Amino acid sequence: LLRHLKISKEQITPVVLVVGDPGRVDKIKVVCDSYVDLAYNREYKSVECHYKGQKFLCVSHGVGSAGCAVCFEELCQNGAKVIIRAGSCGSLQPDLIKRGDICICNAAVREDRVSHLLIHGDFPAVGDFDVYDTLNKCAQELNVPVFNGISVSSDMYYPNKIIPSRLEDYSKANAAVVEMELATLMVIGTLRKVKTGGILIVDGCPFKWDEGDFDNNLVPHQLENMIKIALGACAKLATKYA
Amino acid sequence: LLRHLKISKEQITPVVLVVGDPGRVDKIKVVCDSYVDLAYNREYKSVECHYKGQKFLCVSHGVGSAGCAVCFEELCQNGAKVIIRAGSCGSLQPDLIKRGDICICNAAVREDRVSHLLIHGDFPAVGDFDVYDTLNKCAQELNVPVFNGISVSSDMYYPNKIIPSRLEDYSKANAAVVEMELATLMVIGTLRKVKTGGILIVDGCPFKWDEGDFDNNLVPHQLENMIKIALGACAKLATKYA
Amino acid sequence: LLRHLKISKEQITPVVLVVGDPGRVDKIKVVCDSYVDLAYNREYKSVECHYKGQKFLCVSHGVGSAGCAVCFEELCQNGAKVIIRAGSCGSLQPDLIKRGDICICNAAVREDRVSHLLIHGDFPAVGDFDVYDTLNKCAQELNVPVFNGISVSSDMYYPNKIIPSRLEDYSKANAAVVEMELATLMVIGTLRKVKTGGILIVDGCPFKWDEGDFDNNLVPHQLENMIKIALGACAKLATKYA
Amino acid sequence: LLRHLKISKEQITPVVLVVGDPGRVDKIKVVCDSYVDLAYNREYKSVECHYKGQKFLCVSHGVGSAGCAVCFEELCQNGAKVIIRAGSCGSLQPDLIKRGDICICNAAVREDRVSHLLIHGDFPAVGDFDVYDTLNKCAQELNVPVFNGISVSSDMYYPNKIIPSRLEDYSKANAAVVEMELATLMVIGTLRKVKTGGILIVDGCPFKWDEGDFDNNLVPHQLENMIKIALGACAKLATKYA
Amino acid sequence: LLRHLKISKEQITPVVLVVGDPGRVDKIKVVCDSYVDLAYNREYKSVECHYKGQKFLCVSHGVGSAGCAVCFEELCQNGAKVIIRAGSCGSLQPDLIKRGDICICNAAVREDRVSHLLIHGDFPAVGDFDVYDTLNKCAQELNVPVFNGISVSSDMYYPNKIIPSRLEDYSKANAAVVEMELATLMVIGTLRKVKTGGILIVDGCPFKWDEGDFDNNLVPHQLENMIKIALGACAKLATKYA
Amino acid sequence: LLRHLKISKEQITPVVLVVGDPGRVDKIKVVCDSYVDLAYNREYKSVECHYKGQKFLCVSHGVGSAGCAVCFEELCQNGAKVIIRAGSCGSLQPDLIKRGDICICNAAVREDRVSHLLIHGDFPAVGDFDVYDTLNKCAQELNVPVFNGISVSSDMYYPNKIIPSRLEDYSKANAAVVEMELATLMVIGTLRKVKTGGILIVDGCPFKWDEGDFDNNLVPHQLENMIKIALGACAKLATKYA
Ligand SMILES: C=C[C@H]1CN2CC[C@H]1C[C@H]2[C@H](O)c1ccnc2ccc(OC)cc12
Ligand SMILES: C=C[C@H]1CN2CC[C@H]1C[C@H]2[C@H](O)c1ccnc2ccc(OC)cc12
Ligand SMILES: C=C[C@H]1CN2CC[C@H]1C[C@H]2[C@H](O)c1ccnc2ccc(OC)cc12
Ligand SMILES: C=C[C@H]1CN2CC[C@H]1C[C@H]2[C@H](O)c1ccnc2ccc(OC)cc12
Ligand SMILES: C=C[C@H]1CN2CC[C@H]1C[C@H]2[C@H](O)c1ccnc2ccc(OC)cc12
Ligand SMILES: C=C[C@H]1CN2CC[C@H]1C[C@H]2[C@H](O)c1ccnc2ccc(OC)cc12
Repeated sequence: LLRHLKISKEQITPVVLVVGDPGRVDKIKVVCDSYVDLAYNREYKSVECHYKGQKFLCVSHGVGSAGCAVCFEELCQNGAKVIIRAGSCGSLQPDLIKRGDICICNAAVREDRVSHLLIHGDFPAVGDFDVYDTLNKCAQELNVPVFNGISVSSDMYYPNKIIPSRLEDYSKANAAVVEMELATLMVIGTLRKVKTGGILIVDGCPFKWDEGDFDNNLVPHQLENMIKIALGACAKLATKYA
Repeated sequence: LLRHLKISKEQITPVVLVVGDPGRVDKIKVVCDSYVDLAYNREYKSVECHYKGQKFLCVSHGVGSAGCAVCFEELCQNGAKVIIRAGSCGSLQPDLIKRGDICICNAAVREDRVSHLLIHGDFPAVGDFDVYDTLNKCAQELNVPVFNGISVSSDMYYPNKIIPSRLEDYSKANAAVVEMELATLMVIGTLRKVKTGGILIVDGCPFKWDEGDFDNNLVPHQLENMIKIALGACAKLATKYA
Repeated sequence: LLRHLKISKEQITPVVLVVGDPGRVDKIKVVCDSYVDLAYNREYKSVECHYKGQKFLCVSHGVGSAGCAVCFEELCQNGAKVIIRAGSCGSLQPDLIKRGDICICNAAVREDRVSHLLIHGDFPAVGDFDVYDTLNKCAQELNVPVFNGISVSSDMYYPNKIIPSRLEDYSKANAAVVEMELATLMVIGTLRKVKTGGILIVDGCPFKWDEGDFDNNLVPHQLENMIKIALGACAKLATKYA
Repeated sequence: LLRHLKISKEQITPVVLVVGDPGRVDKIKVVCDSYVDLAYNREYKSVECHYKGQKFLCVSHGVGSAGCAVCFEELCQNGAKVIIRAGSCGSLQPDLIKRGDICICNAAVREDRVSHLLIHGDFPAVGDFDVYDTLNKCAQELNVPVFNGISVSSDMYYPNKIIPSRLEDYSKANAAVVEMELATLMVIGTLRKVKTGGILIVDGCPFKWDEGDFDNNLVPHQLENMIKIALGACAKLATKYA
Repeated sequence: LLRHLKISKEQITPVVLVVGDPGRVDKIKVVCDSYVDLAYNREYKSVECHYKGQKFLCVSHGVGSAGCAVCFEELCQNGAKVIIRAGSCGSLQPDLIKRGDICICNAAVREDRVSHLLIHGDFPAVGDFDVYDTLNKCAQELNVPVFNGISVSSDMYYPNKIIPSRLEDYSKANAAVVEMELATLMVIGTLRKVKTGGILIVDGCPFKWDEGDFDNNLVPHQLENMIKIALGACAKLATKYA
Repeated sequence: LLRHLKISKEQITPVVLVVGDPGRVDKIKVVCDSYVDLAYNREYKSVECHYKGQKFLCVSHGVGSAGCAVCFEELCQNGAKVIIRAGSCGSLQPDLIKRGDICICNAAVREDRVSHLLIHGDFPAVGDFDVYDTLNKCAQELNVPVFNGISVSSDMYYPNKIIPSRLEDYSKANAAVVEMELATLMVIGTLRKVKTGGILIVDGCPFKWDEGDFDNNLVPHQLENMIKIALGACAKLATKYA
């Protein structure tokens, strides 16, 4: 079995959907055509999903870059060819990107440490074009409007008052949203020859937390739509390996 | 309630025992005199422990620095005065520190990113003396031999072959062991005026993974002893606030 | 007029093709349907191209990031909406990417300085999806095989023997090719809300310069094909603004 | 003889008290039971102290990290097992830590360069627990109140107005005091398997130098008390090797 | 021939005058006693100048550090012993250094990337004394007042509003002027055992661009004087090798 | 009085000769025409020298950058206009620069920390031309051969085996010699509008310490010659202010 995911090597499928919360895996599996529970160790919950005639895993990665890298590395080392992250994020453009909007991301800010322990900082955190295109084409089929943009993947959720957060700089640089894992996924994927992407639902705006605008309200219909897009994309991408 | 731990603010006790695996919380609570299950959200499982006449929380932090910082910040922001981490680690001194040995750590290598987003790199990751002394005195009472030393807290579990891992440098520098969260705990604690410490059980040696010497075997009697020391210390420290 | 390009502000078109060598501008204009010479100052030669019913500039940027940034900034500040770089590059994968092969790049290594004087290093150098897709679809129409991949954009052409070149690290990281300007273009474009891309012809392999495998032979038919793809893409993208 | 200290190798004792000013060595020796003058070269004055039945050296290190490292390295290379620094420092918490207060430090900010030329910045500057405990227990025996905390060891005494001093950041981070050598001592000690500590007398507050609150007044009774604590600790620690 | 300069190796003279603009080479050659056009490739224009009985090349380097390094390396690799840059620059001391003033520079700020890819940042960008002395003595002979000082060689011409430009810091540090290539020249020269210098004409002040005080007016008589000084110096230095 | 030098402000002369060892001040004063002892505090010994009709101070700075900066700042803040350092150094070119050779330095490697706490790393550590010229012209008058070159000013005297020393890199970069203070002097001088220089006697070669080639033998006649050159230069420079 995989060292920490505890799934057997034979159970790794070419396409894998990753999400942060183990609870979310259980909410996703029930919208599929069927599923098989595989393993649950620590924050890493794994389920084989069957959807639109195809088979792909759904696996939880936990909160944050160092914990997710364990997950991503084990998947890449054991046969995953495509990894899509579906997650939540905060808006960095509060005039234009609002609660419940959906972002399909192509690139990310490497505000982690593990990516830098693997490759020099100059190297880009970028997703695969094809995966990105597939996500966007599924959103278009379902008539679900989306945003595209760069995510800031930051290891600091709660800022302090000594070293300024770089969020406002990145907003000024036209980064769309903020989350905690996509850059890490993208860099590990490039290093390991695994295609990656990301789709995110907006939940709040960090620049408006002092007015209670937190990440505490996933708009249920929007969340459903994102999950449909994510599952759709997985199934289409899975067709090529099947 | 706490934003992500989902425990009420009134339920935060002055002493908190933190561990990585939510499963471990359930294995610890049953050795206490009694417990009350509080919350379980994502990888964060919280239980109020009653032991030796005192009351303290036990909370899981997940794998890795960015995820644990969410936990630690919420505890520090909402009344925790003392936080002890009990965890596993890898030996960096394989001639002297073997499987199942126990290390009580006073300081850590800041091979994360969140600590650096809070305070300049020059700042030390150090535990509180008193907590460290309390842990050591509990180990002495129970006649459990221990090691003391510095932990390397690294965000990279799986190294690649491009950028060398710094583990061998840190071994040469006399770091004892390697894990993934203690530096983060220590720096947040200093910033927030919360006393911190760490006790760790050795599980393998990264320098001998090519010969199967992994972190996959917690020596059961040694693990029990460490948990007894950790609970003992918590109860003693809790007496001062009670 | 533009401060250093010396073209009038009214002459900036929404799509601009950029190339390094002022000589190349003169070789490109003659394959268009017609052209108007605009300005030539320093290494910056500007010509208005007419191709497939559309109008776009072709402008030389010179060798290297700091010099090209002057060009790119003036174009972005004065109305350019899309900038495609067509250039030469060296292979970083000599088993697979050979002389005369064509690469359509989506992202780049920021081994410059100007990008870092504009935005933190963690920020990705990424092209626009749409531009990348347009280039690839033009190559497919013309039946011209291409490679896709990340470019290392390095400010050092001639390495010395004291500080190792990072080319081999980036090859190991799966970077495809090496050139000198694309990262700079990409970052300025993101900062300025200008869509960017890159198409490159392989000319040699730096890892085989000790055996004379230099950047001194642009395969003439391959160069023609790349230029056709680049012009094709420009014309298609120009249609949206016209 | 030692290369720069000029003391013979046979004269190095297991415990060594270090101080900045060669003049201070002469003021310390006369409070001991007896002494033997050993060497005086450059700013490095060495005297063998006899106190409470034990024998330990007292050696001056000069002002600043690079000069003190020469001293510390020679002592560590030639048999020193324990090194305590006794020095002066500035308050970083002027509401709570006043002129003449005494701080027993456990850790330090590495705002030097030599420590970084020996080991990566992430590594902590931490003292030995036992030494720290011994100092604190001697202060308690003598009924001398003390502070405990982190020292900022900075190579810049006189700030200029271009690059902000980091003192206010470190004050906000709960650093207690500022001096110039302790981090250097601590890191060399960890690297060389030598136990280290630090005791410091407060002399001024850098944040109030514009109002004349300089380091120009060592409160004589407080200085005596600190020196008594330092000598006491040395003698107790020396007992273990004797 | 030289790889990118396209001049033959036999045509490299011991002294070389370098300038940014290929147009400037043509304006310089006509003030010499005679000249021979050698090559023009990309932005690199080369002419053999005959002046005061001596022979030296004049070669254009283009805008910016990465492009100029190609030029400088090829000259240093193929026999150049002395390289003087004559260029334009911006004032960083607008009270004292005005439009058209002439600066003979001895050292430079390394705000590039190629110098850092060749040697650690701590290493100084410094010119040769002798070259500097020769320039100053030629200015004195011709009765042309000059300034001496440090140049900031920055790869960013157009600053943005996210990361502050360091120009004001360097002004406060007593840097005289700003340009884009001298540091690069100086470091390559030291690495290659080639003597270097720099003479610059002031054209504007970046701190007053918001009031139109741009680099768009080379005072014609002052420019003539600088070029006379530069040619004078070249001829004197050339005498030693002839 | 000066805060730490303890000399009165009225006693600061426009030219100051600085040396590391307080003992050396006493050996220099006796070769002057006469002297007046001024102050001796810590490692800082100050004497007013009278030589060739002029008056200048000689002041000891101690070992290392952070300690010397206190000295240099106080001199620059209180009227010093010219500061020459005379010191010892190690050869980085053992084939060409031998024991007892004399180097007159124009620039330095900033391998300290205080310079970086005052100004960005890109800024050069360079001496004043005039001072350098004066030193060289005094050596020529006295028929004393000298070397000129860049000094590596490093805060680490005793390297360890974890992080490689940069000495060999700097040797390859054509640095001549190694010492511990000149860069610091040069940067403080530029910041404070004080002219600086450096003259150094070679004592050993760090690359040959494993064969006993230490800094433990100042060739007495060569040392005399250097001191004569240094005093000569001071007197000439002092004439301009007198
Ligand atoms: C327990 C942690 C959770 C908190 N937020 C939702 C999912 C988990 C990670 C995080 C997310 O990255 C995110 C969403 C929305 N707004 C955010 C704002 C800031 C941010 O900083 C890293 C992360 C945000
Ligand atoms: C799913 C992750 C787990 C893997 N190891 C056990 C607990 C979790 C974190 C990690 C631990 O830090 C650790 C223990 C033992 N040897 C290790 C060796 C290397 C190491 O690198 C960060 C971490 C080690
Ligand atoms: C005068 C400079 C030219 C030299 N090469 C061709 C175009 C200009 C820039 C460079 C190009 O980036 C490139 C092409 C092919 N192989 C290369 C290998 C190394 C490289 O390093 C920056 C650049 C390469
Ligand atoms: C000649 C130098 C002396 C000056 N101060 C007293 C002892 C020597 C070092 C320094 C000390 O670290 C110190 C004490 C008190 N207040 C300080 C404030 C600032 C500081 O910055 C490094 C050092 C301070
Ligand atoms: C096309 C580029 C040109 C623009 N300026 C004149 C010559 C070329 C380079 C630059 C010069 O370095 C310079 C001169 C005057 N003022 C300047 C102000 C700022 C500056 O920033 C690098 C460069 C300046
Ligand atoms: C107590 C310290 C002394 C030791 N050496 C002589 C004077 C003082 C400083 C040092 C000098 O910088 C120096 C001279 C000769 N060879 C050296 C080799 C290495 C070096 O590293 C900083 C310094 C050297």
